[PDB]
Amino acid sequence: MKQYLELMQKVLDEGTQKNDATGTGTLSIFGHQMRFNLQDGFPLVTTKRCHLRSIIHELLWFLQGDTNIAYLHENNVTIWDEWADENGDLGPVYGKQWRAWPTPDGAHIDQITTVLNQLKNDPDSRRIIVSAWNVGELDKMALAPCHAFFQFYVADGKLSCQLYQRSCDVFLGLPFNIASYALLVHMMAQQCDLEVGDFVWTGGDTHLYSNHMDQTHLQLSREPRPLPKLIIKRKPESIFDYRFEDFEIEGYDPHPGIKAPVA
Amino acid sequence: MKQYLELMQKVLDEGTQKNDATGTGTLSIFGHQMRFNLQDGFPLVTTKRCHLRSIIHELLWFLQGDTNIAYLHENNVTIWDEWADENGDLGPVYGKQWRAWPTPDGAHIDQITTVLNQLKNDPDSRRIIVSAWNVGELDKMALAPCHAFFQFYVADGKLSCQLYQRSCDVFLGLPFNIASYALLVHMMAQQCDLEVGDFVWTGGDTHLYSNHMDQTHLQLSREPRPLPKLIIKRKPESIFDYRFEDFEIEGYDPHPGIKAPVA
Ligand SMILES: CN(C)c1cccc2c(S(=O)(=O)N[C@@H](Cc3ccc(OS(=O)(=O)c4cccc5c(N(C)C)cccc45)cc3)C(=O)O)cccc12
Ligand SMILES: CN(C)c1cccc2c(S(=O)(=O)N[C@@H](Cc3ccc(OS(=O)(=O)c4cccc5c(N(C)C)cccc45)cc3)C(=O)O)cccc12
Ligand SMILES: O=c1ccn([C@H]2C[C@H](O)[C@@H](COP(=O)(O)O)O2)c(=O)[nH]1
Ligand SMILES: O=c1ccn([C@H]2C[C@H](O)[C@@H](COP(=O)(O)O)O2)c(=O)[nH]1
Repeated sequence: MKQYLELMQKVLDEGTQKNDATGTGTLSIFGHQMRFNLQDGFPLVTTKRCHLRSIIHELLWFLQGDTNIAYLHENNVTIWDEWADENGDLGPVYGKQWRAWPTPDGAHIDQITTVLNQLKNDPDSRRIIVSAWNVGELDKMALAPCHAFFQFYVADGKLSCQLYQRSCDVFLGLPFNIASYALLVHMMAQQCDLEVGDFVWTGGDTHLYSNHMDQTHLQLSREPRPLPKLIIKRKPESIFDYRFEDFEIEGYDPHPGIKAPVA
Repeated sequence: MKQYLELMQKVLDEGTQKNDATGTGTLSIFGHQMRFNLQDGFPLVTTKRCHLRSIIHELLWFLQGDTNIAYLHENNVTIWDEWADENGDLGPVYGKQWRAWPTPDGAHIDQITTVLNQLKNDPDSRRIIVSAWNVGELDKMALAPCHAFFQFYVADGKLSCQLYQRSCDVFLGLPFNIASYALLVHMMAQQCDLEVGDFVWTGGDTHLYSNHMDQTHLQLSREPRPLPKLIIKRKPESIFDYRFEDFEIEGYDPHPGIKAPVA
């Protein structure tokens, strides 16, 4: 996509070189923002084929609020395999914070439901927020949340959402991160009978790993194509009752997938 | 400032109208970002006279971690007056979260010290973050945190910082908000022996109140002047030992102050 390729070019032209944790080395910039009008089409990178199978299951898994990978293994989604323990546990990562942020008074806070109610009852609120950055539980998580916090906004019947991503692997992670949240906006919008607004992506340490440079150049030499369109097959009784099969993207005609090694 | 006026112009040109609670209307956009290279000068708007007296005291107050306004009263700082209770308490706002975020256990996390240590001993970390958005204690705070989250970054020996502000009164609040965080970056940088980098401001619901239109047109008609320079008279022994008198600003030659009613 236009903004995605501009970001890659910028990291290339203005990034600072580092040698890092493990010594991979990256080119990085700090602070960036992109905007996706969801009505223009689903923001799935066309300059390299990307599949959402794993992303969808993962998102449904986040919404259930469970952090054990049992569900993911049932559907052959290995995204979190590398960090789960022998019991398949991950600690209080995303889903747990999203659905049951522990309130020391004994109970927990369901941020997804709070936000649902705010969007329906008080859509002008300037604090319709979901945070996964639970400082007091970071030490118990298998990984520190990268997509740390998101906020919703409503104007003229359109639902917008801004995500703050503290760290971003532009080549490997970013295409999936955009699709995940674009998907969530659509689901939220549907559950509130609102149209879809903008997905605003904001990043902190935004980088390209050195061993992704050939792949990056290859991708930069390709032309973005029309964006696919997202189709939701039914309106579940709630944001918590969607199923993998409810989603389908049409009109997706990407350039060939590009394989690359993870960091 | 150039960046500041562009945002004000943008909200005026592209912002959506909203007449809601009580009637106080606003023109707002969602999602914005701007960057201030602190080496270019201290980012205090020049198109209207702004004072840092209250901001400096408030920052020092945040850093002490005390949320009782006694210190603010002793210094004739009225910022929180309207919100403190009979005993002058505000609940677990900013200061409390920064210095002692309550852990589920029977513990407290000092985010400021954590960040100091990361910057000194692991500057390339991609999770050098301070968050005031403690979901579990939100209902106990006098006001929901506006400048909710900030992240640091280091490149070529320069300290950068990005703030996520969920809600922003562009005319009245933003000038002080930029100055506060710019100041913290200078203090943090001094304490960690680094030069100053960029202060990146990222906003969520960014608005201009309807009753600030005359002031806005007036300020938009003024040309920005050279940025002033912050002077820190001595290097304290720690980020928690700064004093009001340590700070000075030179070369500040602003346009006349513009008075305006607060919502
Ligand atoms: C976005 N996330 C969280 C995902 C993570 C892992 C696999 C994913 C797959 S997949 O199972 O199909 N695998 C990919 C290759 C891949 C590898 C890592 C990666 O994740 S990342 O870019 O965010 C990424 C890059 C570098 C380091 C990562 C790290 N650290 C701590 C080692 C932890 C978590 C993610 C990391 C993204 C994609 C493939 O098409 O073959 C599909 C969709 C998303 C995936
Ligand atoms: C949070 N910060 C930015 C501040 C808040 C209050 C007073 C401040 C002063 S001062 O003591 O010198 N007073 C100003 C007038 C004023 C009033 C509110 C305001 O705050 S704001 O633009 O962020 C602002 C605008 C609109 C609503 C606010 C709201 N609510 C819940 C009604 C709660 C908190 C802030 C609000 C900013 C300026 C003056 O010179 O007279 C100096 C510096 C910072 C102050
Ligand atoms: O959904 C994700 C999860 C992780 N990251 C990448 C960013 C970093 O390159 C790496 C995480 O490493 P740290 O920032 O935690 O060091 O994974 C993403 O881009 N997207
Ligand atoms: O330091 C601050 C504190 C508040 N606000 C403004 C944003 C809103 O106009 C108002 C807070 O209102 P809510 O977003 O909470 O409704 O004060 C700022 O701009 N800066």
